[PDB]
Amino acid sequence: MGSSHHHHHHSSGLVPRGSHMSVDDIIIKCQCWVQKNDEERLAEILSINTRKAPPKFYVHYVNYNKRLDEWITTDRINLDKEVLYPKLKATDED
Repeated sequence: MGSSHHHHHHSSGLVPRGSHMSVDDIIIKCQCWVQKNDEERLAEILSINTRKAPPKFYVHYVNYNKRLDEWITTDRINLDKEVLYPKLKATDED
C-alpha cells in the first residue's frame, strides 16, 4: 500500500501536459462528479467544447436553478479519480 505523500502548495501549471484521464470517456447527458478542495458536489454534462486547450464542457445541476448551469474546464471536472504525477523542485529569488 501507500501513504499521503502528495501534500504540496503553491503549485503551478495551466494546461494538463499529458493527463491520465481524457474527454474520450465523456459523452452527452452523462453524470460527472465534482471533487471540490474540501467539499463534494455533482454535476452533469450537457455540451462539450473542443476549441480551447484544454477543452471546456458545459456543466448543469439537477433540481437547481439555471445560474449554476455554466461552462467550465476539466481542471474542475475529474473523469474518475485525481491523477497523481511526478514533480520536481525549482529555485526562485527576489
